[PDB]
Amino acid sequence: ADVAAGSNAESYAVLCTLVQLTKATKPSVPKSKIIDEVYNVAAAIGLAIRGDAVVKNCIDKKDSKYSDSDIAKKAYTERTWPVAQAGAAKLASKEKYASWTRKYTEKQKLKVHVLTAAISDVKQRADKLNKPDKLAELTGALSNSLYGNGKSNADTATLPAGGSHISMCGPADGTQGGSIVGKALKFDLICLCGKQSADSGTGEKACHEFSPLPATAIAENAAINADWATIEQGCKTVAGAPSLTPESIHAALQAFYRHAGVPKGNTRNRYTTVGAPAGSGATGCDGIGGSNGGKCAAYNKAQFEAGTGPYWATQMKAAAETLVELRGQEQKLAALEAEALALNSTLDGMQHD
Amino acid sequence: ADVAAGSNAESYAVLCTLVQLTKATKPSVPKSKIIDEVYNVAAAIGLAIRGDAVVKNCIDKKDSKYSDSDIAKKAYTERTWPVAQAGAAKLASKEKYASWTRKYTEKQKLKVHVLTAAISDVKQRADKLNKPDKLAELTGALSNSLYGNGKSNADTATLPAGGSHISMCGPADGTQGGSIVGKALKFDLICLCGKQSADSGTGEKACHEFSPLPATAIAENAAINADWATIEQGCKTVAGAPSLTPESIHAALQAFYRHAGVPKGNTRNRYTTVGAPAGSGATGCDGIGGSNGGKCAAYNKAQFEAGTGPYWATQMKAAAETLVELRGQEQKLAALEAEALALNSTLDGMQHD
Amino acid sequence: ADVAAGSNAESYAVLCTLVQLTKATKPSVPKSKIIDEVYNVAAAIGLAIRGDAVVKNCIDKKDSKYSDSDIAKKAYTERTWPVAQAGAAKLASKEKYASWTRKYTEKQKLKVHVLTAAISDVKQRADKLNKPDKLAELTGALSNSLYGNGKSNADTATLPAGGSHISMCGPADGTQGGSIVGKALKFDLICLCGKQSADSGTGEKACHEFSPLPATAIAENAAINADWATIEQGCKTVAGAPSLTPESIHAALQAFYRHAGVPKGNTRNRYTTVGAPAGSGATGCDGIGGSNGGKCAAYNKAQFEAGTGPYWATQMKAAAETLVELRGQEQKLAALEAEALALNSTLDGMQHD
Ligand SMILES: *[C@@H]1O[C@H](CO)[C@@H](O[C@@H]2O[C@H](CO)[C@@H](O)[C@H](O)[C@H]2NC(C)=O)[C@H](O)[C@H]1NC(C)=O
Ligand SMILES: *[C@@H]1O[C@H](CO)[C@@H](O[C@@H]2O[C@H](CO)[C@@H](O)[C@H](O)[C@H]2NC(C)=O)[C@H](O)[C@H]1NC(C)=O
Ligand SMILES: *[C@@H]1O[C@H](CO)[C@@H](O[C@@H]2O[C@H](CO)[C@@H](O)[C@H](O)[C@H]2NC(C)=O)[C@H](O)[C@H]1NC(C)=O
Ligand SMILES: [Br-]
Ligand SMILES: [Br-]
Ligand SMILES: [Br-]
Ligand SMILES: [Br-]
Ligand SMILES: [Br-]
Ligand SMILES: [Br-]
Ligand SMILES: [Br-]
Ligand SMILES: [Br-]
Ligand SMILES: [Br-]
Ligand SMILES: [Br-]
Ligand SMILES: [Br-]
Ligand SMILES: [Br-]
Ligand SMILES: [Br-]
Ligand SMILES: [Br-]
Ligand SMILES: [Br-]
Ligand SMILES: [Br-]
Ligand SMILES: [Br-]
Ligand SMILES: [Br-]
Repeated sequence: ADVAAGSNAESYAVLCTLVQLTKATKPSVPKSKIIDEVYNVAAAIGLAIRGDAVVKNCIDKKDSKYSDSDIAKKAYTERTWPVAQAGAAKLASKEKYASWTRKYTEKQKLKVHVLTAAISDVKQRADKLNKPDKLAELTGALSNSLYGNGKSNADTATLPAGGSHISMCGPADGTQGGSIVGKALKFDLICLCGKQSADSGTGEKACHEFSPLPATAIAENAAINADWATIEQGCKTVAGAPSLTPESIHAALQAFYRHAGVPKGNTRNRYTTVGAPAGSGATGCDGIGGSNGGKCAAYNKAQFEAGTGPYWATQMKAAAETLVELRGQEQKLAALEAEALALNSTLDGMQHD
Repeated sequence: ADVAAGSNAESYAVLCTLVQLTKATKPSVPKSKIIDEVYNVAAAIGLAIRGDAVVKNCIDKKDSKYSDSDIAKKAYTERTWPVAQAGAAKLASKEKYASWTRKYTEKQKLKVHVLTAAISDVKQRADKLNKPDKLAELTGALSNSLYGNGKSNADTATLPAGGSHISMCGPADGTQGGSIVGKALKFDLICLCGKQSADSGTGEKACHEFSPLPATAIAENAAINADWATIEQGCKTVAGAPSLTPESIHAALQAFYRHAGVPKGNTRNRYTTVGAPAGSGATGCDGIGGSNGGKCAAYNKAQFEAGTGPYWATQMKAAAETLVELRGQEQKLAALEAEALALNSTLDGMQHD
Repeated sequence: ADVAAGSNAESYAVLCTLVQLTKATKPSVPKSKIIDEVYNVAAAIGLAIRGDAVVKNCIDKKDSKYSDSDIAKKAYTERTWPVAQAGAAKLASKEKYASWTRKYTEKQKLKVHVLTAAISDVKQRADKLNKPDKLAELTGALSNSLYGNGKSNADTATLPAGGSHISMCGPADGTQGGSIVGKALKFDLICLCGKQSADSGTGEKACHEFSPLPATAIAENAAINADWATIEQGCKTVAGAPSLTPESIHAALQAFYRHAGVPKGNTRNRYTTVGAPAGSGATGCDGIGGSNGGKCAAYNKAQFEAGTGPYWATQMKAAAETLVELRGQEQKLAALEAEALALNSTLDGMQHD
């Protein structure tokens, strides 16, 4: 018999909070205008003191790449050529560097270049903070959570060949886990909310009063992307619009853990499972109501207890840690700005001696 | 008929977590004693090297405001006069600046003032971190959450003219939202827990075993502040004392979203609603039990799905972001201290040459 | 009669989230290799300029503790002797300090030592960040949460002398709290899940389908550590593996507050209680089903409302604040690195003059 309409609604809301987290507005990567501006000033000062010949040549060739008549090749390498290019751009714009464009000892020039090289190191370290790019890692963790690692919606359009509804969503063994469950939120929600082959208009509303109803029977090789579209679009109705924050992610995961973790079935023998086992649950998650099966999605008990499953919980935890790191990036940039400005002030004073 | 005692208790606890967050102990604004002390030392050093005449005059006039016989007007402006005032306070206390009070070149004095001006810039930036004041923004977001933006308890003492219990708390249309719901936690809880005009001792306990019972029938122009006092005072009994943290706020919001989001009514057609629709809910949230109305409070489904309602969820999210920013302020001050101390050390060494 | 199997399962999961938080992987203490390396370079530079005699002696005695023929005792004190030791280790390894090992004025040497002393201060402040050690405070808060402050599993092996199941777990007064409840998660879970003296195979499964069943009747002086082992080992099955984060802790506490806070009993008169009061609850938490007692654990209503109980909630909040502080430590170290590197660069340039 069809499972009852609304019988999986609580489970739907719990997983839908996690889905909605993948749709939430993302943060921006912190940036430091101060570090750029200090770097450009130090570049210009460091070039200015090398003499009219290197200055003229560097400006002449500022659009060129480092790759013998050019005197700039003796003062700069491919490594430091971006410095000269930045410095040439300022000195081809300035009267502000007039003090630097006076005369200095070889030693004075040495000490000045210690400071300009140090400022260039700050800029380099500022750039390394987001190598690799943490916004792209965030996006990838969230996409992985929905579809599986490295997968997209289009890659995950069909269920595997050769399994049954039970083997895929929840075996007779109440600790083993469905073969497609705990890999991706999309497949968990297909098991939880999808049409069972004998459903007749009611079981397709186990999770929600969907319109249109899920129409493709969950079975081997089933093409499920239209039903997934309908299922995932309802998540905002039942879980709203939580913010993309580490706070939200860990709150949603602990709710999921307790919701799946309470044992189910009329003998409390269906472990780490969402949805509603019917009767004892002993048949497994067959999608059918009225006997001992049920429309449910079962996780692997041992992975769940160890914190190694579901795989999307690990991706959601990585997303959370990336959000913490992006917050941290802003403070690390502030620290780098403190070093740059201290150096920039010391260098400013040296224009005298 | 009266709705059943306790029939809204779960909804009451969920909203009461958010109420209790507005009563929680607030954080303090981070402060930097180091930056103040470095600023005062640099102020004193910067004044000391300008000569006995400017020093004497600045100390003479340290209590005056910048607004021709005073020689300090040539060495300072209204902008930098606070520097002289800070410096005069130290030099009118010290033998510690004896080294600075020796003789220096015009150039040495120039370079010293580059460093003292840089330290003054650090102090200025330290002060700008809390302009605008983030504790006041926090307080305002929390107050806005309870009463509506810019409103107080006294401003929100009466329900609007011209509406019914249904129009205010939850219309017949199960997606539209009550006209006073989703504006302020106070009015949500008045709809959820308030007396319906025909209640007889039981419906007034829908949310909680209140003593005294809510006594003012929820209807147009109703004066509800005594009932609000009773309702809000019970929140600690059912939601305890969560800490005011961004973690707590986002955890409370995701719980609310799922709690409101599960569809209600015996045909699952009452969307984004808290409390308990009676029967089908089709009558709307009339506060009455036994038929198809119910004592409930309905949010606007489309705003809820978009994350633009309830309006107090947006204020609570702003409160959370302000708490994150106040944490961040402490680290930004540490960075500013690093710049100040580096400069202060460099300046210390210059007392020699 | 035995309480029903599974009748406390929801309460078990809620408390088990907090238990699992104490078993989660801990963070590491942030460290700064940059600050160590800058400190060692400044130590070596600061020693190098003091002359061949102090250099030779310091290296000679680098393994000794500060405690008259040694010339290093005139250049260093017990306070700064670690500096000399660090500096001697470098100068006994280097040709890198060749520039420093040239000739300098007394003034030049003064100014150099201002910078080396400032770098030593950075290192000292870096070390003070984790004095006291925040990882040990974290560990202690989590252990305190489980067992009570300063207690271990072995210290808490037996229930107190002279009380009854009711007096220990939940008195007749539905606001007073059990005498052993709200002190430690371990004793809360013993009250919630332990065997009542007349249980016959079913009541021992109130919380979970334990194997082996809890076997020791909860009564005065009861030796409960074997039953605690079984009870706590099931927590991973029902609450999974939440990460040890401030986000997780505050999310788990707000869930607990609402779960305990909803009033219970058939007249809604059992306040701030977990588990399932039977009938009215008026008998108290006797562990017995079928009448008006029940297998429950009651907190003190007034402490709960004030946020001063349960005592393990305060410890969990301290754990959360320590985790926030350990995150903050990493950013504070970044700031300290900014000061060190700015100073290190300025000192580098002085090798010229
Ligand atoms: C970095 O130091 C430079 C000085 O080299 C600062 O830029 C001077 O600041 C004064 C402000 O009164 C102006 O008169 C000059 O025109 C500025 N430019 C130059 C090239 O000297 C600069 O403000 C410092 N900070 C940053 C972020 O670059
Ligand atoms: C800022 O630098 C000043 C030096 O200008 C430091 O204050 C000297 O420190 C020594 C400590 O041995 C004392 O003998 C002097 O009396 C101090 N005062 C002065 C005016 O020189 C100060 O510690 C540094 N840090 C801060 C926060 O001001
Ligand atoms: C601190 O400053 C020192 C300089 O005193 C830096 O160490 C020199 O850096 C150059 C790199 O081109 C090498 O040729 C030298 O051998 C380095 N060593 C010394 C002793 O001068 C060092 O990199 C700076 N940073 C830290 C963290 O120490
Ligand atoms: Br149905
Ligand atoms: Br986005
Ligand atoms: Br350069
Ligand atoms: Br790279
Ligand atoms: Br089974
Ligand atoms: Br799994
Ligand atoms: Br009733
Ligand atoms: Br306060
Ligand atoms: Br000044
Ligand atoms: Br301002
Ligand atoms: Br309806
Ligand atoms: Br709304
Ligand atoms: Br039973
Ligand atoms: Br560990
Ligand atoms: Br030294
Ligand atoms: Br210490
Ligand atoms: Br009672
Ligand atoms: Br307590």
